[PDB]
Amino acid sequence: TQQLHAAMADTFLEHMCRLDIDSPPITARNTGIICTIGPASRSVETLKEMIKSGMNVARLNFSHGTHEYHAETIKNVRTATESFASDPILYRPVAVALDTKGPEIRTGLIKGSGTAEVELKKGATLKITLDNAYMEKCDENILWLDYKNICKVVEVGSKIYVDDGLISLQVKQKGADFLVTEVENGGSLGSKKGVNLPGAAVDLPAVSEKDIQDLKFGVEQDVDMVFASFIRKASDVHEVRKVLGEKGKNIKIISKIENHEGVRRFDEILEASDGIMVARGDLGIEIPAEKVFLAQKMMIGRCNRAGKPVICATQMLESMIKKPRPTRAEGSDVANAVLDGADCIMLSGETAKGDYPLEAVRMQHLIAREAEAAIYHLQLFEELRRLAPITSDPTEATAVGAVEASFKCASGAIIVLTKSGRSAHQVARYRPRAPIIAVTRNPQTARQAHLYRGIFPVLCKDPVQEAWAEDVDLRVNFAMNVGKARGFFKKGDVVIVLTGWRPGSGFTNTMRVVPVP
Amino acid sequence: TQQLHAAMADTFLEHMCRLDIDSPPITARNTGIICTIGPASRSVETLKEMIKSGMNVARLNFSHGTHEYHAETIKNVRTATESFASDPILYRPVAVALDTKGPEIRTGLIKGSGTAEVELKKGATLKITLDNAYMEKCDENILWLDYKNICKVVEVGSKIYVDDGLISLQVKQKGADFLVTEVENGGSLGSKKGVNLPGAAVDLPAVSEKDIQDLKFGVEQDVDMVFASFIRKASDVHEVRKVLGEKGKNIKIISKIENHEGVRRFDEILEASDGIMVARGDLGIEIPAEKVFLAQKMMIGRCNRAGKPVICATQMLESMIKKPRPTRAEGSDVANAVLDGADCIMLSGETAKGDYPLEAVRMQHLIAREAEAAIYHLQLFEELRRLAPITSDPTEATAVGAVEASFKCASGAIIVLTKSGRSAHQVARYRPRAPIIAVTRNPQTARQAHLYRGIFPVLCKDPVQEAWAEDVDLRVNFAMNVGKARGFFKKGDVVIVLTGWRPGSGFTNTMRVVPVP
Amino acid sequence: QQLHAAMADTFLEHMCRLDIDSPPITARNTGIICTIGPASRSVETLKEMIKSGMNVARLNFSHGTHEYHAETIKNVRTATESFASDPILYRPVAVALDTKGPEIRTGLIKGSGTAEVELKKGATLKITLDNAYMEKCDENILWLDYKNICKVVEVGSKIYVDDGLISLQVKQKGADFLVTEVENGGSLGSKKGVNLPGAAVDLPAVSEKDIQDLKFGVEQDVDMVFASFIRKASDVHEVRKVLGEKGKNIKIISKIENHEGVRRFDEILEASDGIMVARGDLGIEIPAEKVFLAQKMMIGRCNRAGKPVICATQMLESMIKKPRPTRAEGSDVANAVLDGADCIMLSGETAKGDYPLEAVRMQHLIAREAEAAIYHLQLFEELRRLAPITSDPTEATAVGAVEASFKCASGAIIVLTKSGRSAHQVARYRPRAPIIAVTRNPQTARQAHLYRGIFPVLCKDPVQEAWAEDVDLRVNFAMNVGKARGFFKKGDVVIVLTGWRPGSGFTNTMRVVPVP
Ligand SMILES: O=P(O)(O)OC[C@H]1O[C@](O)(COP(=O)(O)O)[C@@H](O)[C@@H]1O
Ligand SMILES: [K+]
Ligand SMILES: [K+]
Ligand SMILES: [K+]
Ligand SMILES: [Mg+2]
Ligand SMILES: [Mg+2]
Ligand SMILES: [Mg+2]
Repeated sequence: TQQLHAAMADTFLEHMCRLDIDSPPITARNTGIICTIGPASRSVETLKEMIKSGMNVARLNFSHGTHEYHAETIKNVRTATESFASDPILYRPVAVALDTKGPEIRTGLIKGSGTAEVELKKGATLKITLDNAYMEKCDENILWLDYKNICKVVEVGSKIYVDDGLISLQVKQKGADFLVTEVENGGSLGSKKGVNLPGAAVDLPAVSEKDIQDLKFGVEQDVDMVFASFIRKASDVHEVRKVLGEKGKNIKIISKIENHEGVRRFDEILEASDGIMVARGDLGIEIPAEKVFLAQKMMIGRCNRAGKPVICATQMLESMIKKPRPTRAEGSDVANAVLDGADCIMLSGETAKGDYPLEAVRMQHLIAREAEAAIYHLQLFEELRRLAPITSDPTEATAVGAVEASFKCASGAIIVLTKSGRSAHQVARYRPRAPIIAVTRNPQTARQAHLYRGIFPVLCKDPVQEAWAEDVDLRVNFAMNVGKARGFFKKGDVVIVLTGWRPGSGFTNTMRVVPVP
Repeated sequence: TQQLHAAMADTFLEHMCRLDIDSPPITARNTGIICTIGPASRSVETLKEMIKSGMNVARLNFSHGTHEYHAETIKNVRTATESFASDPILYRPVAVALDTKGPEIRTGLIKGSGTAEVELKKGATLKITLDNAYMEKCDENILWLDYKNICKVVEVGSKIYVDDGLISLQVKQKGADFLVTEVENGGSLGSKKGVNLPGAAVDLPAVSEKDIQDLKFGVEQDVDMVFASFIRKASDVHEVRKVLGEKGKNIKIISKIENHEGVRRFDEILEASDGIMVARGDLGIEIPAEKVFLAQKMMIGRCNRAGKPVICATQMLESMIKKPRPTRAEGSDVANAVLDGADCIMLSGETAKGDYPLEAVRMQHLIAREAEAAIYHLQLFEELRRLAPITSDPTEATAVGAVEASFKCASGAIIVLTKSGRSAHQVARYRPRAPIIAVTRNPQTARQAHLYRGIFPVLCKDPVQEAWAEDVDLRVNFAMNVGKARGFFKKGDVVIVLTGWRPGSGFTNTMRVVPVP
Repeated sequence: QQLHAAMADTFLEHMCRLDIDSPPITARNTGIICTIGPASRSVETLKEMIKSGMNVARLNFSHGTHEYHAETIKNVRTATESFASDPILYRPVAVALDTKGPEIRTGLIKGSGTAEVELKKGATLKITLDNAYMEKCDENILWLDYKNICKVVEVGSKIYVDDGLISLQVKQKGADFLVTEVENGGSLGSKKGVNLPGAAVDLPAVSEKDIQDLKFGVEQDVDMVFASFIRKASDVHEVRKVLGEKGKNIKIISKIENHEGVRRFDEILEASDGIMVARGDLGIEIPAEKVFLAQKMMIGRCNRAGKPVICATQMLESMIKKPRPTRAEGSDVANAVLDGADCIMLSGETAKGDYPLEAVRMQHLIAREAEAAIYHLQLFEELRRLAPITSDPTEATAVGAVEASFKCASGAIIVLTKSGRSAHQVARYRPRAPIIAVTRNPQTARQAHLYRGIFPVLCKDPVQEAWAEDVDLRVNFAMNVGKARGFFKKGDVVIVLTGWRPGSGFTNTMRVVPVP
């Protein structure tokens, strides 16, 4: 079970050789799953099913849709989520996340001559305009764009990419408010398609006027986190902080790395941010596709060092938009992202618009769980302690002790009482085998807990009933019942418990090794 | 260059964190590239371009096509390959590989049409027959199959999969020579589509009468290797050995692992075989898709221990059958396969029938080269020596010494004179950074060299000098010119040279550290 | 404490980073065992020896009467309890009984016990068992304890006397005599120990005398037993039985002094509570060049098993006559600590030498330096990695604490323990920080000295009814000890191990706590 044979080896290579397909994993799955919501998944009925299939976070893409639209999506997410609230043992919190539009460039709409896509051929000419007369009249000869200053920041010989890095154009003649291009590799062109300009100093702000309105709207709507698009530098993260302000100060900022500058200035940005997203969609166009995996693994590694959450994002199961089963490359991708050490994995189109949203969620669930069993915990934990800077913070030291104690007795779980979430985050960064049941009365820290690997948030709805000693015992026992119910352990099993010496954040300092009643 | 900063770190995690997208790789690419040939790549003109793009091995799929068809494909491969033979410094050998049909189950034809198709809907009924009356009369109601004993080895409630696991059927009623099934997830059904029956003891032989004819044909046609389908056990590998016989005794057998039994009995099989293919297509249907990555990494690891070649096979760039650029998951897949430690990577539909065969080959080239730079050579080599069993074979000991010496002086290459190929294979298993230029007069060992990572085969066409001392020097200098031409090193650089004390296989025992003239 | 040295990624880089100008911490973890005799028997010097660092007092029952030893114990306890008025500064001191064992000794030379005879290379020497000569030994005739010597010794066999310094070759076997040629000679004294390597000596591991002494040890309330010449687990079991239920808490340390003992070491370690690497006899019984191998093997296996190991004999011989040790001797002590010994021992150096206090102080000083020089990351890492997964909560709590101690660089690990086991379990994982073991049981306080890094601390206060405040009282007592002995200051961070209720076996609670 869980490949305990594999994780005993003295070398990576021997660990690899000892991997076993007939060794099933544990029922707990630690890597969080972020699902983009859209047409295919917006209904309360399928949201309920998606929660059941494994969805932990719901992503709202503000590159599309109105504030009215998104408001209703949130409504439904919360309806479906709270539909399970009657049984607080089985209730899974579900976070809400706002992805910004950012400084993205998009095309206009095509004619609507018979079929509203247009074939672009290799060698053909294509004139790009900014003339608003053509913004809903695009075709094989004329194409309109969002970006006003495109002519100022693009040379002759520059490359332009129109959709998901599939269409490529070379600029032959710069104009005042137009361009003439040759189609390099073509294909069919749809409407409102994202445009990339690698190796060009685009002057669009990381936080537009629209982006501000949306962020302010996010604060209003009580979102849990923000996925900030096209973060180039720490200054950009600071703008987002300010816009959220004091009302939205507890909202986590996850900076999306989508471009070359972002990768270059990554450390700067990680420090300013609460977390990171490896946004491969734009990244794989903005830099050479072959270099993405390097950027991915670098960022995941540095995030794991820093103890901040990292998300692996785009095209993890593209195939499944149209098919009920993913490719072999796609199964590989998910598994490796978990092994790289990602806290969360994401689905966008696969769940926003595809034909098989539930299968895709379930598949991510299944692979992540397998991949987690395949992790070489001795080498990882060992390397993480060894890189952990000696400090006299008692929470920090208690966390490491617990994780260490968890391996030693092969605990069924690490139970952690936490108000702000931080006590559980601190256990998570040292990456235990066992699941971290984070008990809390704060429903926001419960939802935000999903960002960190291995935390199963658990919302105590019981009142602060008795004296703080029995209030702890109540909360511990609640977690104890959760674990028994969800199948993490049985009566008689051994379990690690983290508590404080008194109420309030910052006072966690007590580890107990306790049998399950 | 080559991420020499990354490979200096003391931990895997610090190595990861030190990965750099702005550190370009070396011009040498070590992982071999195997391309399946078909309609899109059969022409001599595109074969020439594919050789130039990076193709090292040409795969012939004997699950389709006649002996006459394949004979002509081989003809063209050899035409295109020998088209570069005029300049033996720049001539790249190109191997020919025969993939067997194996014990595969296929459907019949729909309406006498090769490509007409029928919609199968979720919930609908579908009757499966073995009655040969329907073998070219398949439709939404009746479907014919190859497999005679299907009814004997399948239960009610069993699952049946058609077309790369995309169609799924549940058996509701077993008959004598028929079955009644409910379509679980549907789609459109074409002709001669492969069928899988996971969790079923299928009794078809690993080597059919057709398979024998094809193998005998392979010997006739002078193929370099055999990819044996659906190898369940060592006994099966032995059957293939015997059929090749004494005439085909130098033909390498690569066992394809495509099923559960094959994985269970993998050690058995690796020992009997010259190499292994991780055939994910059938494997990912025959076992749960989530478990493939485990099977992949296990097999690659054990192959690297044993020093035998391993190939990562199917759907590595599926997207690129229809698109000029791959998904993010697909770039990830290739890179990780190289990092896992695969000797070769493969393309199937991507080059046999897709719209972008050349782009796909080039992409594999590019990623493999990047991934190779990202390898943590100190930990890998260190783990491989440490696992290398003390033995008094001088070739073995000389190989390790050379690799070790290569790292120590950061050699531009390891030059190896080899007749059978084995001396170069022995250097390859210890995985040097530097490329292995294998000089040989035997054009078969030159072609077969592509199976092992980091070997650049080089065919000496010059005649044998009588003074075996100058015959060595001639051959060494030839390699020296190759390396200078292909940009592996310059005059003044340092280089490792492996020679024997006399002519014949088995006498390599001499390592020299030599400056490039 | 060489925190620079213990950060390196290789042993070799760790070595290269060693620094003589980096001073150690005031805590010294390796226990010090001192043999008592003429030079150290007085209450006045015992007090000074306690102050110099003595943790255990060894009583050698190969010499002296029960009356003699009874008085030694009396004095040890007098001197020890002389500091009892201040329980913060009171250091427990254990009493240990080393058995005579199956040892062979010569007789006396003339009507004067302490006269000597020159034995010369090449000369003949007749060995008798005839009791007529037992006080009439000389250069021509020599008497022995061992009755069956003639039955278990060949012609050409080698016989050794006086710590292997005299060697004899047997030329002619007799019925109750032997004729030998002196190989390398020297002067021969009285009642000198004899060794017969490569000979199946049939003396029992537990003689009639040994039984009387063990029973006497139980009577006198000794803390541990150093059992001589243990050849096998069966021998350890005999000693267990003789101690019986009255002496069941007395720890048995098996002394490995011979070839069979090393051969059957695992067997013996399992049966025993601890081990002594008794190099004196061992280095004669096996080739002297192989001792270091036996030493390091045994220390390693003991550290794996989590049982105490003692490095014993001739660690500072030089200092019997001189105020300063040799360079080889300083090296020996340091390496024994680095090998991983829980305790180091002095026999002659303190039993009869001219400089007992200097010798104790020197062992103190070197041990402390050597402890600072330990590569804790590699050691702890290797010990966890070899620690067998188990659902015992004490075990898991111990490892967690040690791990937590490194993480916050704690000033100490405080452990409340009744039987001692909770503290022993922290010790086996070898923290940098000192383990302050609080206990009301004065025997477990004394026996705590066997394990490295445990500073035993005897709570004399009575039991509070509210077990919660009784814990807090005991924790605060340790807190004051540490402040007094200079292990930490107010504001420092400290690990605390407690139970959920009274009794042995219920330790399961680790708290990271600031010093008040
Ligand atoms: O170390 P030991 O002998 O197993 O005893 C540990 C015991 O000490 C305590 O922490 C304190 O209680 P006591 O006063 O009974 O020693 C217990 O809770 C625990 O069971
Ligand atoms: K967006
Ligand atoms: K085939
Ligand atoms: K003795
Ligand atoms: Mg984007
Ligand atoms: Mg197949
Ligand atoms: Mg002795």
